[PDB]
Amino acid sequence: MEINIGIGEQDRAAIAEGLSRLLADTYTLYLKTHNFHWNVTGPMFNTLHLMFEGQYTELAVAVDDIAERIRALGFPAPGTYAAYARLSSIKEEEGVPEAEEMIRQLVQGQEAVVRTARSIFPLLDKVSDEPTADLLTQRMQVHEKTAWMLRSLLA
Amino acid sequence: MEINIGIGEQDRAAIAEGLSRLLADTYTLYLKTHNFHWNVTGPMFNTLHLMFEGQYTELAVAVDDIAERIRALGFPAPGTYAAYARLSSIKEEEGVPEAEEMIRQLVQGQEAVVRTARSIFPLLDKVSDEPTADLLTQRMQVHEKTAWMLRSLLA
Amino acid sequence: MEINIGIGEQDRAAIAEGLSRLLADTYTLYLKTHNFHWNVTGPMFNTLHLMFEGQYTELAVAVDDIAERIRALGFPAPGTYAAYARLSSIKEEEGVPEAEEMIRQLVQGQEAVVRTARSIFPLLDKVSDEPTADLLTQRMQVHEKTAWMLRSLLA
Amino acid sequence: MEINIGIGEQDRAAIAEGLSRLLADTYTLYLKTHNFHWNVTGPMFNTLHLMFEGQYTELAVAVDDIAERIRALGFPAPGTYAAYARLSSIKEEEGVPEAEEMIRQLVQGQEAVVRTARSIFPLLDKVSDEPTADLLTQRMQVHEKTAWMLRSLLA
Amino acid sequence: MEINIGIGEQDRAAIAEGLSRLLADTYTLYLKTHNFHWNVTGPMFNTLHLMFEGQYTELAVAVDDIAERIRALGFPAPGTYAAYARLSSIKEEEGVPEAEEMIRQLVQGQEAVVRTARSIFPLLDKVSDEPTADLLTQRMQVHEKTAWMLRSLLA
Amino acid sequence: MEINIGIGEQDRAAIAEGLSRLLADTYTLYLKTHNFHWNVTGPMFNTLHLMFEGQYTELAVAVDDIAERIRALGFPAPGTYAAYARLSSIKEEEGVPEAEEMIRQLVQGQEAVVRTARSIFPLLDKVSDEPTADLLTQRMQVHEKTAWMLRSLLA
Amino acid sequence: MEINIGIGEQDRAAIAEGLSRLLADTYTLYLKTHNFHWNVTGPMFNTLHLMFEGQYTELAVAVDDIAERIRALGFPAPGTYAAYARLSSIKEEEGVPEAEEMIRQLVQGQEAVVRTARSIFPLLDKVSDEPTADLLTQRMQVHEKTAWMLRSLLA
Amino acid sequence: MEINIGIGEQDRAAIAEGLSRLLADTYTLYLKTHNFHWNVTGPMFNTLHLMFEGQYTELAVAVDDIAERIRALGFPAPGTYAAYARLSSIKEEEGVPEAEEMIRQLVQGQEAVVRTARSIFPLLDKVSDEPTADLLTQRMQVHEKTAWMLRSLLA
Amino acid sequence: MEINIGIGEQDRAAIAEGLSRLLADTYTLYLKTHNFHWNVTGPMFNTLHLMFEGQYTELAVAVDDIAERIRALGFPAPGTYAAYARLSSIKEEEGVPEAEEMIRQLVQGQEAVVRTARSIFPLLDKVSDEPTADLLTQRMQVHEKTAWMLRSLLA
Amino acid sequence: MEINIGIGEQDRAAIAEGLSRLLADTYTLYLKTHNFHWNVTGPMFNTLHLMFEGQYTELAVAVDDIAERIRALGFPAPGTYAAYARLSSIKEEEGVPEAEEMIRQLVQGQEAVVRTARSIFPLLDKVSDEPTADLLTQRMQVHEKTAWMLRSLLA
Amino acid sequence: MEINIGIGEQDRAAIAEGLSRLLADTYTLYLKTHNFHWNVTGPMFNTLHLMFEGQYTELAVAVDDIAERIRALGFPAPGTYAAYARLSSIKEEEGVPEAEEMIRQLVQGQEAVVRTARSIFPLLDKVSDEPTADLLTQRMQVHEKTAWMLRSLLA
Amino acid sequence: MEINIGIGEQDRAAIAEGLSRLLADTYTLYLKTHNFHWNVTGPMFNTLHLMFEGQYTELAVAVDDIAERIRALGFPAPGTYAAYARLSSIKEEEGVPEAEEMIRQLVQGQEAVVRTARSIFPLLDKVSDEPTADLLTQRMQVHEKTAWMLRSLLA
Repeated sequence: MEINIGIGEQDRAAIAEGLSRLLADTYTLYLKTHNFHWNVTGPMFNTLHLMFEGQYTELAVAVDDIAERIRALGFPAPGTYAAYARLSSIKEEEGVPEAEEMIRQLVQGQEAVVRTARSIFPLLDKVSDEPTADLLTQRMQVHEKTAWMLRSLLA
Repeated sequence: MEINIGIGEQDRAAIAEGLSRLLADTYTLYLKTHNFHWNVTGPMFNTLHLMFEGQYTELAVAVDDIAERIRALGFPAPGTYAAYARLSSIKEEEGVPEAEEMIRQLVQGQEAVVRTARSIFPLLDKVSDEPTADLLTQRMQVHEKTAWMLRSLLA
Repeated sequence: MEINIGIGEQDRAAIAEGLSRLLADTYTLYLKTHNFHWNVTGPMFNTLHLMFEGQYTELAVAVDDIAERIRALGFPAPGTYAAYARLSSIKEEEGVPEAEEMIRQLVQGQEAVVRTARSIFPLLDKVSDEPTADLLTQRMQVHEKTAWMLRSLLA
Repeated sequence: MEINIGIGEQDRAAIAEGLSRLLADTYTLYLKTHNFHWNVTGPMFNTLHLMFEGQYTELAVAVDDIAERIRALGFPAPGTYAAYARLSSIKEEEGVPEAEEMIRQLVQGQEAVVRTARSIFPLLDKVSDEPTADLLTQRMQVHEKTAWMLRSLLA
Repeated sequence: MEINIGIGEQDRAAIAEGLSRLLADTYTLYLKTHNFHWNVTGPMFNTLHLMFEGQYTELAVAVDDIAERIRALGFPAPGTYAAYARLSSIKEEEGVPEAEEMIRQLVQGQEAVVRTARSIFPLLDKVSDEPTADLLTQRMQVHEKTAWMLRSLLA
Repeated sequence: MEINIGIGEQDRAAIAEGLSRLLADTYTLYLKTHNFHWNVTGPMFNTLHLMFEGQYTELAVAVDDIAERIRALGFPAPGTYAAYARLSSIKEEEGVPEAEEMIRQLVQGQEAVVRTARSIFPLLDKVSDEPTADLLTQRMQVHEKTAWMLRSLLA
Repeated sequence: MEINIGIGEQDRAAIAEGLSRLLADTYTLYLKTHNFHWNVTGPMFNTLHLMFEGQYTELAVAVDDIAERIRALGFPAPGTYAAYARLSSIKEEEGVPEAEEMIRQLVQGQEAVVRTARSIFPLLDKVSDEPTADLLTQRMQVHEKTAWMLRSLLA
Repeated sequence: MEINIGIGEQDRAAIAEGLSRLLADTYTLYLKTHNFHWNVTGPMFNTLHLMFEGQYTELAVAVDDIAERIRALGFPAPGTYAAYARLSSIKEEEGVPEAEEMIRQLVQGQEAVVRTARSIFPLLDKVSDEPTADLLTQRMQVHEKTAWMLRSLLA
Repeated sequence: MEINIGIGEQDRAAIAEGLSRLLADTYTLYLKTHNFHWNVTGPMFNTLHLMFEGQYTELAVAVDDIAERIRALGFPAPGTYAAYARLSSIKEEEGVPEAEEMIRQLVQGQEAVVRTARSIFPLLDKVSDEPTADLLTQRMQVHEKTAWMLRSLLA
Repeated sequence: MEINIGIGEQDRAAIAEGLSRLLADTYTLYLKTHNFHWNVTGPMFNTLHLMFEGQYTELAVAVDDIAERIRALGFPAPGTYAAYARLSSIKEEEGVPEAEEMIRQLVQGQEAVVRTARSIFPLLDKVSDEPTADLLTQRMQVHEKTAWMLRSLLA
Repeated sequence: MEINIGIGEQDRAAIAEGLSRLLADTYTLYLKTHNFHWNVTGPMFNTLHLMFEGQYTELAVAVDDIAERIRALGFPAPGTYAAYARLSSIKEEEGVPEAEEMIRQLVQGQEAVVRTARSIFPLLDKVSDEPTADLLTQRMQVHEKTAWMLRSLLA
Repeated sequence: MEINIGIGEQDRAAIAEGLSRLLADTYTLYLKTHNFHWNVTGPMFNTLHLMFEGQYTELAVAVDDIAERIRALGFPAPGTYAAYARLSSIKEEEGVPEAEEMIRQLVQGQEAVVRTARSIFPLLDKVSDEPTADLLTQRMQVHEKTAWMLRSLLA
């Protein structure tokens, strides 16, 4: 069946490309936070184990919201290590850093996701894709809130 | 008591007219989804019975949200067979189609509501009615997602 | 697959014809109660807004219960504006009446549906259909309770 | 301690005999549906595994209800293989049918239970035992609804 | 506002009279059960304390269901020590019986309400009050089940 | 087994006598409030029906708490229409008054229970019984709050 | 840590300034609604006590959402009587008005917050801060709906 | 599809054979427990009625666990009166024992299922089937706990 | 309607005057704790953010309990910035102090509320008001527990 | 940080010393009840196993409430076998008594805790500590209710 | 702090190496199950979307249980694309297979993970690590159940 | 009644002796953790107060599982300060250690319970008591997981 939601094929494919990067960054942050949750140590273990659990639990939902938006625009949602590594703008971390470096990286992750989100809006201004704009707007709100809480731990 | 929400009377009347149409399309789709939930048969009875239940349940909430916005703008919400049939752009189905054709009509229902939502946006760009704009955007998001799920059944 | 529930096909069609009138009446009362919920104003707004919401919530379920009984007898459940307008004995209200008149029209609604339920018990006395009789009895119980609560407001 | 619930020893013993058969048929249908739940296969596995789960879960509650009604009349509830075999009018399936055949057997089982229920009403239209009559009506309504949904799968 | 439910004044008044006696018996049983809940002692304290709690908590809900049927019929529901003492057929226990005598009196209290409900049916066999008939049926069901669990303890 | 809770037997019998009068007054208000819930009419039906429901639901818990203190003191809790009529200081309403009169009677009822509770403190100053004193205090708190809400309706 | 969320310091500070005024108006409406909840009397006590409870409960959540947006932007959230009095545009009520005047002031309060939200959009017109714009939009949605329900009581 | 879980076809069938005797004993215990729940009488009625309910409720879930493991092993789960009467080692009981006898038989029932579970372990010590060994362990745990509770009643 | 709860008008006005200061202190501590929740930073952000949330959430319930006690005494509850600034003994914090200093101030706030509560008991000793005494006792219990938890952080 | 709750240090130490003895008696009673829970046998096993579970579950919360008041008073709460053996006035049972003797010991233990609580009131009359007095009063209420329930079993 | 759990460091690092491959396999099957949930199409969309959702949601919890057993053994848990790509015996799928092939790959996945788990039992035999043994037994049980449900769709 | 569960008297008594040691260490760790919950102070008060609460809460369910295993084996469960002091290997702490020392001591406690569990495996692998073996395995999993979380704070 045809897709007649008021956005053309070329435009939907361009939007699904931007959301593919958003999905990649969000998944990479998800896995990193999940990593730090398991591996953080030190006097802040109890509070960071719990904080990081709240964050990756939220990001597991966020990846679903973004993948389902791509599917609604008529495109397959990427979902492999290789696809995400190619699309992610987020530097992975292969070691076990100190808790304060874990905080600092999670802050930069949040702001990396915000950067990818903002990069997509210019595309949307020419088109009218109002649902996608609102998904970006919600992801931005969540990540900027999480950044304040994470960096507060460092002031 | 006068209404001072930052939008004048003529303009609030025009937005309510547009949302009256949205309300009529959403109600007409609700009743058709409800109709197909009762009447669908075949090997996909169970899966479509359940699927259309989730959709008409969602749409019953949506008709309240659209009608409450009309009231917040200062106008009565339409609510009769005669008013919805006059205002609706959705084609009614008086018979009992095959399951696949039920699916196909409900895809075009989703897209018909999105088209009605898109037609109201020029009016909000000339004024500023940000709450109504967000309402339209949430409806488009729901309908576009439901359209992907429905037509995936037809691949 | 044939139907062997101890009621013949033309006898089940007769029961379904009456249930289709009960359904059309129940669904017209649903949408009118829903209408009045949105549209009532005045000093009784809070209490009536809430009272009508409880009623139309109950009636969205009753609509399903009646429709599924039609399907259990082996006939399609009607589900369109034209079908309900044809089969309904409840006259719609196309405008916005004062709250006391809304109350009055809904009392008479309740008593209308009780009449239609009662119009079916002759048929069931000839044809033994004890589940359908229980359904009619439950609808009468609810509509009579509701008429008491409604008319208590006018005493 | 004596029993004075308005129904004499002889009649309670009769109604109890009917319910003993209703119980045996409901329990036989219970185990058959449970069987088919575990054992069904093919591309409708997800649907039928779930549908038959809901039915056997309901039927577990039904056997309790029926057994307690027998205890209220003042007689023991049958509850052994030998007693259910002898009292049952539903034949069990000792092998593993194909999915469509499982459906057909379950439809027929619903109808067998409905038949056993009617067989009890005459015993009641002579006496006055309105609680037992309501129990049969409820069982009849559940099994006829289930019959519709099961047979809808074979259209 | 006139009451138009298909029963009409003097019939409704007779049924209300019947239901008033059922309410008085039910409230009288509710209080006696409450009383025995507080006051029972001996090695069966815990199980009877809890069992009579289940019963009076149920009866508290039943007095509401009965009262509201009197009101849907259009008559005031009785609610004083004098109205109930006049209308009730249960003998009140002003002292503190042994546990086995409490059980025995509660059994007879159940059969007292069934007996009062049976008294009322003939008058429905004339009028076609199906909701009231269904209320009487549910109360007979509960008291008959409760009689079995109570007298089981004496065996 | 003997009772050794720091209060002699005739002193516990005097406290229990005072609490029996409190139970009788609270039960009488329970049933009067319950009566008025069923029977109130007028434009305040919905709000008084609901307000009186909250009150009798709370009072049903109160009668259990008071009865159980009598039992903890080693004396039986009264629980018959005759004992409560002998013990209570509140008068029942045998008719159906207007809603404003219903409100006024319930105000005076709360204030009557407060007085009965006050009347027991001189005893408790002679006899140390801190749990009972806290029970009286809690009932005084509830009835004074409830008096405020009721009498606000009359301002 | 630096804050890199795609908005510069001086724009973040100007936006936090506007949100501080929104927070002040929202907290002042919170306390006013809370006050009226406690203090309202007359025949509408029950429905207005409840309605204002719903509003102040919602506003308590809203002040957290607004304050946390100011924090996410990197500035302190104001939280004292003096700071809110300085920034607020709502006129406080030091007495206890009649119920209808309470409703009227709460309508004007809703319209006051909406007005303050609007005054911030031209500054998000220069810098792109979509999360803040969606917050304002949600607050406008809530207050325009609440104004409808409040005004309706005065019709 | 090939079943490739590291157990050979003949070994799985011998495991399934063992599990099938377990299922038969559990199901026979389930129905005997259910039966005794319905039929026990005397002073211990409430405590045993409830005790056996918790037991049969647990057993209803165990039969599902056993059956699903047989299917995980690639074999049909048995599900008839005949297949269970043949595989079960549990003396069925066709009358109504005194409560002490009922408790005794249920104790032997527990130990019988334990004996059957132990009889499968030699087979398990020659084949790597750790999940099946875990299922036997959990069943042995439940039945030995239940044995203690039931025989404590006879101390 | 006249208030007859056993306390004269001027004696109630004096109790209400003391509870009005307790309310202003409790409310000022509410806003300060809320303020500190939003604005605290450093390595104890997560733990203090959460702890202060639990506190301001509790205090919001407390201000309702105190304000309802004033209404039960027959006087209006204060509820403005100017009333609370006038009646409060707790000074507000207009800046953003260090985490340690926030903790210290909240310890001192708890202790200030205990002194205001304590200050009211001499009036209650002259005027019997046991409910108010219980209210003050409960606030003292909570603030003393909270003070332990806060000052433990500084050991 | 200093403690200023209006009680001097040696006076708090005296209250804490009383509460430490209450804690030790509550904990000793907790473990004894827990032990009897596990070990009781005979025809009352089901009812006493459950009753004792209710009791030890309540006492576990009590030991927390008592310990936290000691901490609010500024002193360490005891918690070792040696500390409780020293401070406790309740003797432990090293064996396994007959059920009737378990009930007796638990009655005695309830009354033992009441006595320990009573004994702290002279101190509280000389130094004002209203929270602790309330705690003692609640403990006395709970243990007096429990002693009624327990000793009713021995009548 | 040193680790003294009865398992030397050499043996712990070897169990950790095994558990890391299990984690990498469990994670890869997690993301692949997640990927197919978003991307499956055709007439089995509803049933598979849901069935896969249930699978990856379970798998998300399994990766936590596994990573945390690694931590309890005292080693870091891998958590990056490179580490899982390196350790994973599960084969990536970079495109969009037909529904039947998705089912096929997921059966393979379940079996691969059972393979990795079985591979580790030698170490736990040599050692005694009963907690890790129980984790592998639980994963094998889950994945063998899932393979049954998946492959049943293809029968 | 005899005990026949596949293990002889002498063998079970030996298992009950080792589980008595396990119950004593587990109860001793429970009280010690509970003590440290009340008594810990310093900047980690909040996280340790909460972490120790989750642990003592878990252990309270453990001692029930161990005591009931002993009962199922046919032996009385030990339950006194002297019994546990005799059988326990945990060193009791009579002081109030600094927070870091409390953590260290609870680590050692976890490891101590593991030791007692391991010591039981040689027995029972001479018998075949798999329920007991699985009980030991569950406790080892919890204590080893908890030991990781505790020692992470000391890193």
